[PDB]
Amino acid sequence: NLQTFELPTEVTGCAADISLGRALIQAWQKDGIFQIKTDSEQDRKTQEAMAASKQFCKEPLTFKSSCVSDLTYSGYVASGEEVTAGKPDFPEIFTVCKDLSVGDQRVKAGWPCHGPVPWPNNTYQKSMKTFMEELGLAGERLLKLTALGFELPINTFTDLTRDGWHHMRVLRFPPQTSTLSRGIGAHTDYGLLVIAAQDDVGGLYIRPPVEGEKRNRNWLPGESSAGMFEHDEPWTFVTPTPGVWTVFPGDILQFMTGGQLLSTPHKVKLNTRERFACAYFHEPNFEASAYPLFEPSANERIHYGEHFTNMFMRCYPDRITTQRINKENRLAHLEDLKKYSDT
Ligand SMILES: O=C(O)CCC(=O)C(=O)O
Ligand SMILES: [Mn+2]
Ligand SMILES: [Mn+2]
Repeated sequence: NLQTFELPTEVTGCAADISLGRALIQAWQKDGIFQIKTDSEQDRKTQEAMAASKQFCKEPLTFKSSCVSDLTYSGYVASGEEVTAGKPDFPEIFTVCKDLSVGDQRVKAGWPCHGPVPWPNNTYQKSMKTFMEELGLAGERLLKLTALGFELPINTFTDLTRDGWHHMRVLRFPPQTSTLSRGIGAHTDYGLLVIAAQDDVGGLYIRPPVEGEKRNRNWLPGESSAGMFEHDEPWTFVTPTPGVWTVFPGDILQFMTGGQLLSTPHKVKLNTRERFACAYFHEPNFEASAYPLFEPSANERIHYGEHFTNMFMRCYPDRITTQRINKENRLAHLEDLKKYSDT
């Protein structure tokens, strides 16, 4: 039912790249999502990542809970700690942020959220790193095609995503265990571009754009999208399909395009067996600021590092990472890093 596209290995800006970019935009504007074909290596790396996740989630909770850091938000989040629209969600999550050693200048300087991933083991680490490298190559192709489809300079988005704050939620949803099956409530993702992968079980639903339907700007405090539309059609079931990933826009793409793209609402229904999935977020650099592309006189911005840091401090207010940000006033580094820049 969803449209499927094959991305070229390199995007150069030829007229055929532009036509493809236009078709991607159209598919987002019609369906809110599309599929991209994966080759055998991309597929193999996806399956290996799922298998490492399955093996890790079988480890005792005492061990899983130890995969945490007071420097980065990377690591384990137990089920029931995350909340959407006020109702706790069901998946357990391992978040992979940029994996920076304590010798990296940003970690040495104590920038908020910067630090080494607390990996469960080296085998899990290698599976996730090599999967995320392929996801990143796809994200860059997608962002060049999107710029081209809007008749923007080819590097409009990728200039912001150099050394971008790419990160991935590695998710396991439990089987249904009662009448309740809302695994994650309706929400939109806070980032730029989302690439999603899943096993064969099934449970992700997305909402296409709806003519005449008002959508909130979820990056603004007084316009949360959480919970909206949850019990009203249309919700498109994202059918597990071999040999594809799916792609949809996040809040920052809605912001930059002034709503010409909408951040795709999505939710997860628990299945009668456990379900593994990965949600990859291809993001601006921690120091980059998103801006409105088509309203040049608009002064509003989204400073990405501030956006991410505030989000994660609110989501995990008791995590050791948040406590150390507060104890050491790490937010002050964000203020400092903008001091002498051209706004
Ligand atoms: O891909 C999925 O299963 C949903 C994950 C999701 O919506 C999220 O992590 O924000
Ligand atoms: Mn999401
Ligand atoms: Mn969150």
